[PDB]
Amino acid sequence: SAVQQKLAALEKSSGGRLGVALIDTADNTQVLYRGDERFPMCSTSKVMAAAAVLKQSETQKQLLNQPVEIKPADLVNYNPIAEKHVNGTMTLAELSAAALQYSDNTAMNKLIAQLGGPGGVTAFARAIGDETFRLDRTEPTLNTAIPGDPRDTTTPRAMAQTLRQLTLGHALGETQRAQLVTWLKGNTTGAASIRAGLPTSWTVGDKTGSGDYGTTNDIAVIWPQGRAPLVLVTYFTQPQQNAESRRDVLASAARIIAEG
Repeated sequence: SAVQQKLAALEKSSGGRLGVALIDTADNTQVLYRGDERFPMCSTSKVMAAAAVLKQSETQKQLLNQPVEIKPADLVNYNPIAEKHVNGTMTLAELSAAALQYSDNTAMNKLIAQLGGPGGVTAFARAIGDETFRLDRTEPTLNTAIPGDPRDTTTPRAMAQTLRQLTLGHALGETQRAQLVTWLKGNTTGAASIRAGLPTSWTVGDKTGSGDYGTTNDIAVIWPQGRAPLVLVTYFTQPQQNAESRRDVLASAARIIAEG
């Protein structure tokens, strides 16, 4: 198709490996580019951890208000929100918001702990029909993004279908789904990624991810004005370990998609 030729050209110009999956919820049509190749998820995996905790709260009604200690030993490499509460507590709701909206890595590790380890996050993926997602490590080592390493990867197709189910589908209860959507819409880290390639009137909820090998990711739910919502996943990784992030590639991918 025309969009796939432009995405291929974008990829060639970038020097990296680009993975795109679009789901248009109007006709359930999909646009895929390397849609079945594995990419390192990096912080886009935080959506699955937050959703898993939301799923637990459908039975444990007060779970999101449960205070969790933040100790100095819990801090890892990037803890913008958790740093503000060292030797204090944060609720699981506050930790989920911090993980999603600020990409706080300590918050992610507390969510993983609440689920019983990375295997508990992966379990939730399997329970909602995602046989592709795998979380193997905690923060920050899950971001190593080593070429060919299957750990902590998913495919664009699988992540797009799963993000659809979590936010626009009914994999979560009604209150939980709305909470996830609210969190994603309040993301603070996405302005230069998918959002930058889309018309300013469209409302976006997204989760970015970045890692070694210049890995630059964004997954988004998009509500166009007077049009069925879209789900767009853009994964990008590069051959050099210390390569710089390329959020512009995600913005350009989104712009190419939005042209259709």
